[PDB]
Amino acid sequence: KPRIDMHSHFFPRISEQEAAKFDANHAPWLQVSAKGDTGSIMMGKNNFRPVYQALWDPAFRIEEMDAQGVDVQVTCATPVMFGYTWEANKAAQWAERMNDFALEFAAHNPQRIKVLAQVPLQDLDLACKEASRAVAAGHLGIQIGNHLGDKDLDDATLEAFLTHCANEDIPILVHPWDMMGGQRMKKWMLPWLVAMPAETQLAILSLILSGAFERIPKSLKICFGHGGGSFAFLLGAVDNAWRHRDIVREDCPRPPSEYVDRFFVDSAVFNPGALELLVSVMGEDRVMLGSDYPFPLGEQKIGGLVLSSNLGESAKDKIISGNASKFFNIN
Amino acid sequence: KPRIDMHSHFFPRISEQEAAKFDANHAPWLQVSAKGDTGSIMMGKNNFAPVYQALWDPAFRIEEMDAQGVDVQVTCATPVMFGYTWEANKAAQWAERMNDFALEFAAHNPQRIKVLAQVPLQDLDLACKEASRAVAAGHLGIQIGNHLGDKDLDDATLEAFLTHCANEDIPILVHPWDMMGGQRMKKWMLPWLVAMPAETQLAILSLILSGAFERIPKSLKICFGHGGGSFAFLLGRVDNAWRHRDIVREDCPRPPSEYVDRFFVDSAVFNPGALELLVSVMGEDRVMLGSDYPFPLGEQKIGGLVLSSNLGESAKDKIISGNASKFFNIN
Ligand SMILES: [Mg+2]
Ligand SMILES: [Zn+2]
Ligand SMILES: [Zn+2]
Repeated sequence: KPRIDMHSHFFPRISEQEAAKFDANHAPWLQVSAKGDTGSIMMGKNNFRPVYQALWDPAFRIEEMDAQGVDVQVTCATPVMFGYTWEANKAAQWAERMNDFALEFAAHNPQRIKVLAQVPLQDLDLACKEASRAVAAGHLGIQIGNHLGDKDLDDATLEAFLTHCANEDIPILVHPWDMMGGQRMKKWMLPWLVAMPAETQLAILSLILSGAFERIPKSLKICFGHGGGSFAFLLGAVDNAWRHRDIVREDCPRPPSEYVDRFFVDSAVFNPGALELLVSVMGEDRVMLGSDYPFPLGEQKIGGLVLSSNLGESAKDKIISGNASKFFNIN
Repeated sequence: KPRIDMHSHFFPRISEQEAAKFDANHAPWLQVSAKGDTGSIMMGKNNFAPVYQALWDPAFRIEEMDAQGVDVQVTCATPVMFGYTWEANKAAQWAERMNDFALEFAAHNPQRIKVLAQVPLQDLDLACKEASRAVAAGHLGIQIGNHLGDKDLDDATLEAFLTHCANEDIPILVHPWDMMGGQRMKKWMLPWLVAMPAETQLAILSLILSGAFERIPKSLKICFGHGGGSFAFLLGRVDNAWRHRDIVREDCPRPPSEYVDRFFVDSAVFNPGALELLVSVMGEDRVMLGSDYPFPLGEQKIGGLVLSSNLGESAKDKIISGNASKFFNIN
């Protein structure tokens, strides 16, 4: 009966000089403060984001998992580490380094800390090879971003990557990143509050409305971060549009709502009413507890929303433990 | 029991020659064949959008307004005719003609057909003037886009406009508009399924998080089309960000969910569970029935979702009739 948190991030102890070998301007590295409890992710000499010790220190993180009652945590790259815009070979070298750091991180306690790998998604062949290598080395799966430039998950290269993972039984976490919006939402974390949930919805609907689920084998295990964004709530509008407009029907032979049996979401929706709607749509078997630890906005009391919701008790057990154990093959 | 549909659209019987004298390539106009059961919207010479014989032709619309149960319908400009792109004075002239066209459309039966006006929002002074003129001419309020051609949608200019309307007791309908994802979302009406609900959420949160509601008189009567987009579902996440991040509180002194009393939304969410959540969040007094008639993706059975819901009887009557009666002053 382990409590499993399946959505968390880490960041490796990369030096500025090491990151500079890759890209002096866009390779992230970690600056740690003099007393070592806090620090910053950096890009070149630029500050990118304030972080604290649990992000990079596995001993310290374990102490916090104990205090939250978390038995097993699955953790993966912070998305700034993805490097999807880099030259493909350099990005492949980088993913392999990051993936080794991840394994070093988990080696502190591989029974309680599990890792997912990143891949150089901009090159299909290298991405597939790294997926297979990383999992063979001990990763439980892969986390990828939800798009590559103007390429959404319906794109043939991404669908091909997902098919490779399906065929090799490699679970996938899709994480929103590099949000759309452009110039008009700089303040008040609007990209996180508006663009992020729409990115995730868009990734899900791209697979659905392109007919990708008809082509990708049922063995694919794929989870979308952050509750599937606004997917669950806007699904009604999607089924209606499918029903009453031909161009929505063109590549998708069944009503969109039925494809919920082909994917998973985590539970980070920050409201009991929202979570009850999510589970209504997805089913209790397809929602997994995820917290976004250890980021500032990443659930204070992990599992707290799920326990306080009016969901049935067996649903609560599935979401907290059952579904993730099966999805990531955690014994 | 009355039945008021406050979300619908019309397009005037403009000719090719009239539109050309504004802009022969950018001023939309209506082409009806010979047998007047079909018709089509043109942008110049090219075809913009095929269209139903109810968008124009009020007599037909009344027949369809009797077919369901719609006693009164509020109708307003198709977004195509906004001209927010155009030069200010030419847009001022254009909104004038469109608004007069509107009254002439409602002239068929002013008791059952009410109109809202459009304004030249790219110029504050001209916008206020047309808002005032159009209302004194019989318009029940104003429809604006959440946006402005291809624009950044939060500033003091439009805050200025909202205050004018509140002090003149002119109701406002905010209507989602030209999408954000640029070169993405080319297929399956993804712009309407993803970007539009996100645009509406963005309009709402930009008001809230800018602290605009702290300086706009409480007399403001404002409503957001299509359920407020994904606002209701994602409000948990927005409250979480406000509570845990300094930059989200910079200009907004109360939690964001506190401001639901400063605005209204329509009920167009096409799903029972989504409607219940929307109602839980906004209150029975702040949701109004709207159908998006006569567009293909409008509600098939106008009011069907609300009526077949498990909401209170008082709730059903406010949503279906009471709230709009008060909002638009309709008897
Ligand atoms: Mg392309
Ligand atoms: Zn995350
Ligand atoms: Zn509309």
